[PDB]
Amino acid sequence: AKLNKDAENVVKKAGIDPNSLTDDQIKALNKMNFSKAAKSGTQMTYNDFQKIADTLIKQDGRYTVPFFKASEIKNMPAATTKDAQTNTIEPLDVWDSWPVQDVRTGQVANWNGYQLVIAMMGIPNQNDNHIYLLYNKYGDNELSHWKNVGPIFGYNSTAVSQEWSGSAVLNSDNSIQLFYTRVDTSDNNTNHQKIASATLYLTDNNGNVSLAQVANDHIVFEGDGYYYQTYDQWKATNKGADNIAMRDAHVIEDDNGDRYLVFEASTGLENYQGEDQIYNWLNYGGDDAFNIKSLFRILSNDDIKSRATWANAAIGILKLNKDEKNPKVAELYSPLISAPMVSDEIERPNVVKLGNKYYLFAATRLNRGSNDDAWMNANYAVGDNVAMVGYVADSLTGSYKPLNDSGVVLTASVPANWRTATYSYYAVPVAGKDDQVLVTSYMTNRNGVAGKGMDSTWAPSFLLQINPDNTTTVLAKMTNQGDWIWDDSSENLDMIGDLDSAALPGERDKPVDWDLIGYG
Ligand SMILES: OC[C@H]1O[C@](O)(CO)[C@@H](O)[C@@H]1O
Ligand SMILES: [Ca+2]
Ligand SMILES: [Ca+2]
Repeated sequence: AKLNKDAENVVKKAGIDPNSLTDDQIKALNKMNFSKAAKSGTQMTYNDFQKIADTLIKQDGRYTVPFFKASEIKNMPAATTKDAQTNTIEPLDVWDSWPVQDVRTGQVANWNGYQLVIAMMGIPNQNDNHIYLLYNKYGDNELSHWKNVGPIFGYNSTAVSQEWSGSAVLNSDNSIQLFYTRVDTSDNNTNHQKIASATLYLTDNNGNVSLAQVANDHIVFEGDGYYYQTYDQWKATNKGADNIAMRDAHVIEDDNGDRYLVFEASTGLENYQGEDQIYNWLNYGGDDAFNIKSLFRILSNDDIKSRATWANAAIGILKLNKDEKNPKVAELYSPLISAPMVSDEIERPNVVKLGNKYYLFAATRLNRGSNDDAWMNANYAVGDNVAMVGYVADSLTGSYKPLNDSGVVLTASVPANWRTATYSYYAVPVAGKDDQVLVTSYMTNRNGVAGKGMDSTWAPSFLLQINPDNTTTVLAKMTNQGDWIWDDSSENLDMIGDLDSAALPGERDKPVDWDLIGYG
């Protein structure tokens, strides 16, 4: 019935009369740990997440993904191809994709006059998660000119061993070092994820690129238990509320010759998920009134309490050894970003060097966050809850600080079941500029949610201005679908839509897809 002095201090700083509190509220407040020491890097706080959501709800043009003219959007021809699992030619969903990049600068690599992209594809509504190599003439702006070489790990594949996202760069001899996620589903169909690497040797014969050989395929890392959550840790306590993530490895080398992977994971025992996290003041990150209001809200609702108990998404970093073609872990670090209490999924981490700063971007679905009100309000306002977040550091393993106050960079602008819905935003540098990136993404959500034969395809790309004061601004500068290389000739202002033209006829009267957007 009686507050400790720390708790009475914050209550009073908050303008709350201590007498107004219940016995349960006092008990909650007396458990609060007020230590301000950071454990797993810079945190996305409960306050940050709330602000990201508020920004999405405001639909402010500085951050909204631009409207795309829905009438211009088409399936990717190269996504009609021989399927890795059925061995039959099918119209596939294509989603997460990444270009072969220069390991230092991030620029889309020119390989013998070609640009190369690696992409997740599969038959809508099947478990069919494999990666395919794609190519086009360097600088070419036509979606339909892209060509599918085929599944990197071959035909006769199955759902028992899958490939999820990662990254790709050129080695010294112009072979390709692929980083990807090896997913083994033999332990009761669980998505046992592992960061893996292999070397791709290609050949160039009369306008066609072929995959000659996949060499050195091996597991690089799958978690240590202290910095990053292991499969065994997740399996031990999972009753269905805990996410598992060890994926989306992004390779980057700095000017000291050190090569690193920046990847998606969860924290380990360094700062682990648990109900205790609801009682760490550091996680809240607002003023006293906000923090107290937030604590009571979390404890008032079983689903928010549960999400908070299980949330501990991390963007990890490790240093590799020197061996380009057979990378192994040389050193592990604490997470660059973590979201204990706040979110259990932050995806596709990406580092772009611009000038002498390192910009760390990532995609996230706010409905993987603990604050149900915030993301259910996002859904109600826009029909979706996706975002790109961003941070910036002066060195690769340095302290990352959020952009635009809260870390918000892009916010959803259309309902998740529309043709022009986007996700898996991936920023790529622009030749000759240190203050813009080109944002790529996949368009149309998977598995036919936008209707008959509306496959996931490549979005038109758009420019994002990076300002020197750790802010960003979306530009009204757009390409054709599937353009990875911005230049003067790449602009197609005809692809720009507005509120009205972002929908195909009928889409406005279409029912909500609730499994897609979530509901607390
Ligand atoms: O399909 C799995 C892939 O999709 C993502 O969740 C984003 O769409 C990535 O984190 C992962 O590599
Ligand atoms: Ca978790
Ligand atoms: Ca282009």
